[PDB]
Amino acid sequence: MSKGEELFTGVVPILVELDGDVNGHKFSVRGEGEGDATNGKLTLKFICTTGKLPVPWPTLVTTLVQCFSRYPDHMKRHDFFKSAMPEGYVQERTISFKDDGTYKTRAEVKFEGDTLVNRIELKGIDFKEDGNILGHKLEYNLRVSTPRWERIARVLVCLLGILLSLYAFHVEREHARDPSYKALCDVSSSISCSKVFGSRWGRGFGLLGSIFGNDSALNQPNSVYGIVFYAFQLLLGMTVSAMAALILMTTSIMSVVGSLYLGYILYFVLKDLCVICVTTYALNFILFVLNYKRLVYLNEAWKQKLKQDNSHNVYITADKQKNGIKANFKIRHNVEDGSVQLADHYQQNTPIGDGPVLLPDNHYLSTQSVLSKDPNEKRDHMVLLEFVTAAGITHGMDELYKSNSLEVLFQ
Repeated sequence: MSKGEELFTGVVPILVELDGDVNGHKFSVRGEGEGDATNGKLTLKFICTTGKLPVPWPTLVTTLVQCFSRYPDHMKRHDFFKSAMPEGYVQERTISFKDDGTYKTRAEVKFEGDTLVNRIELKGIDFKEDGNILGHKLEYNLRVSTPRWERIARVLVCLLGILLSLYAFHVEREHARDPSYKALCDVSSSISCSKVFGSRWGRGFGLLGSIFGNDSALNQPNSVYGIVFYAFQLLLGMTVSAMAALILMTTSIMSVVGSLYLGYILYFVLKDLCVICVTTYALNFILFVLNYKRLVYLNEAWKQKLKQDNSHNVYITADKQKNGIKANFKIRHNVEDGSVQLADHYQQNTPIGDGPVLLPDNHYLSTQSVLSKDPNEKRDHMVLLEFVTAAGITHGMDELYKSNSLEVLFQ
């Protein structure tokens, strides 16, 4: 929609000019290149014209032109950025670096003749002298350490496991000893009904009692081990380390052998059915497969660089009171020593001119960046290849996990 879109049917030259001040350090960045909105492709080179850069280049990527995003024709009536052209738009951001300082940025994005120009003023405040930013301790990339689907699958499986363990604990404590529980399970099929709760295997899995004192603290009902195991798996899956991966693998192998044991008991030596038990066995198997996939990825991702995702979603909503849009998103910068530096982006865009702009339904941009160097360039510089495509809106269920309403929850 809109006339402005007709301006992006071919290759458009790009100029970017940034003046910045971070903790009093002043600097200038100049960038040139070209953009292809039909492919959602940006090809740019930036040089610091004032000597060395005081902040890491990856922290400047989001500041240094979303009108080159590829909008599928279905989503074309949701493209605010092209509809504001050629008069363009003002883009303002606040970027909070966790446990560190803040960027405030204001930019005008507009056409000057043939060139799309992005003119930026940036101020950084309250940055630590030995933090990850002024310390230059961020990796030179914008990658995603673990694939996004594995992260969401892991959190979902662990959350369900914690809830099922809590429910099993509740049933053990407040239901399993009543005689009406027996009477009603003998005549009704319920998810709460199982013969293992009030059984030898309900505490410590049947073993590890009489291997320990059998009244010890280490011999707990199985739901306690469940809560502990799933919470531990979640909290350590947050971390991406070889150590963490080994520990998760070992615990998952223990969980699968324990599930085989208790399932053998369930089918043969305590003939019944326990829906809660079978569900947790399926969850343990899934976590096992996810931990194995994480180790395989850790070892073979270098080969599989050629097909890594590495996309970051920027969530856009309409802002009718200002005739513009707002957006939020989080960038996780990887730190050399293995930790992560979080950057919370808050963004608003308002049109510069007076013309019909498109106010969108909620959606997101999926953005992939490749950062490199020019070996001919002696100045402090960054080469940037960007791929940006809009998503989040379809009619069909087969790609429902792509919808904005589900993606927003996992960021």
